[PDB]
Amino acid sequence: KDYRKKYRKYVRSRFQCIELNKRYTRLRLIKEHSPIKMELLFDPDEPVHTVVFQGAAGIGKTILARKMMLDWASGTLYQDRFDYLFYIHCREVSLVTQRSLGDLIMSCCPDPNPPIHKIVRKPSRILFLMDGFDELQGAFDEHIGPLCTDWQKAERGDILLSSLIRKKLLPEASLLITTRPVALEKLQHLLDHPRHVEILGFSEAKRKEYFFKYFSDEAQARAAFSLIQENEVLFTMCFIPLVCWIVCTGLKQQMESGKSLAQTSKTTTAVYVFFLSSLLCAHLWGLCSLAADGIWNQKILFEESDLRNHGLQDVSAFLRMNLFQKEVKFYSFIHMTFQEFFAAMYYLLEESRDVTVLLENYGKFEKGYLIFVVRFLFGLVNQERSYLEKKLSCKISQQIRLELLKWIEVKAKAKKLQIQPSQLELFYCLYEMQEEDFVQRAMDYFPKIEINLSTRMDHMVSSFCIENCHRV
Ligand SMILES: CC(C)c1cc(Cl)cc(C(C)C)c1NC(=O)NS(=O)(=O)c1cc(C(C)(C)O)co1
Ligand SMILES: Nc1ncnc2c1ncn2[C@@H]1O[C@H](COP(=O)(O)OP(=O)(O)O)[C@@H](O)[C@H]1O
Repeated sequence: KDYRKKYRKYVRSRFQCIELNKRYTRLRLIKEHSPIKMELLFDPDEPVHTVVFQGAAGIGKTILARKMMLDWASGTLYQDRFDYLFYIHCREVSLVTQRSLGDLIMSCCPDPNPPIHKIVRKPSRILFLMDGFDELQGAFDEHIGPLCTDWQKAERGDILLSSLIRKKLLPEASLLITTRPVALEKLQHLLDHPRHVEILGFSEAKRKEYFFKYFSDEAQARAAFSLIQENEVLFTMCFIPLVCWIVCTGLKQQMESGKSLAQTSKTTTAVYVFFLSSLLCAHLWGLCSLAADGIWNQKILFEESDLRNHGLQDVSAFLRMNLFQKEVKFYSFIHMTFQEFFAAMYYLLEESRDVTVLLENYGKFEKGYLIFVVRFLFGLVNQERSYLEKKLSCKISQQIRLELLKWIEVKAKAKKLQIQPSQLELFYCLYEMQEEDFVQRAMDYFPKIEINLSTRMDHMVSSFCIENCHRV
């Protein structure tokens, strides 16, 4: 408790903001994945040592992990349960760099010489918050071994995290892993009696709460939330807190002008393009090269030399303003969905690489699933679909549009080489491309239709596709 006080003081300062935390709006969380309360996550139904939080990209995994850190450090959360909470941001943990569990803990500390032998003294009093398992750069398979049992042994990041997840390293330490549903396949086979919880995002009421927290003027917030209520697609899409942030930020620029507020967006691509147009040109190519470079070479954090290579001298005021975020020399995109957006846009620009190579590594953990790169370029390729359309190549959009139909034809009726794309994921892809002549031709490749509906967003996307396969 001599060091515990010093440590909690650091946690109260580091997790003070989202990157204040007075914008935090309660998230819907469901056990047996039944709404759970955070204090009761580790309380048994024998003791609960591992808790997995599944959650779609932009649902708030990282925000809830930081709110957990801040609340614990304030003395509200797990007051009597944990002496130490270590936040492990997976985006930064090298799977190849040899490190010990000791160095991993020492990196979560303010001072250069922490009492690691004192911290490790009571392992049941430690809770490790592994944030964003899906964000681990490179491959991560079950075959990784031999498993480590020495917290001071330097092993590569994959053996280190595999041993910590399988509860071989500090077996009675508590673990909280947050992941995108896609990556759950890799993780499921390491997990020892996990308690699964599903992050469901905002309710219709807490969607309204977000809008009123964001627009500090009630009169602005009410008029900004009215646009979301009038639009079924935006209302539905807004259970995702990132979508709420994106919509709100765009409606702020539009708010400055005397032009009546209106967002006619019907697809995720159109939402992202509405956001990109609010913050608007010459630096739009360099952003795409940097994003698609990171997608293929597993780079989520971009050093000053990477931006130098991609001609971002420019990123000082323009890109850092709302498209980039400085961290800890080290800059990353506002979100990985935004990285996957520029990665897809890169393919559709008049001067782009081969689209067929991307589809070869779709659903592969190593490449990064590529869910939003594919899903975005289905909507971007859309001939019906901005100021950005002039920059997009009218010609190469048709070349990709034909390759996408050949791919959807293969995935629709083939022995699964990977779990992804699931039939629902293909429906999300098809929802982005709204062209009925494309969507009808694509729906003919489906032998059986699989309803696996979880959210009212899944109902929206799937009902759209099902309607497009009547076949007279
Ligand atoms: C709620 C999901 C479907 C969502 C909807 C929108 Cl409109 C926008 C986004 C991003 C662009 C902000 C996301 N988020 C993810 O799609 N996340 S995910 O992890 O890829 C994923 C894949 C899946 C299924 C489909 C079941 O396979 C679930 O979660
Ligand atoms: N509970 C929340 N309250 C307010 N904003 C939130 C909340 N959860 C997420 N957000 C918004 O979502 C954005 C990114 O969310 P994040 O936690 O990184 O999701 P994930 O890590 O699952 O991809 C934040 O910039 C923020 O504006």
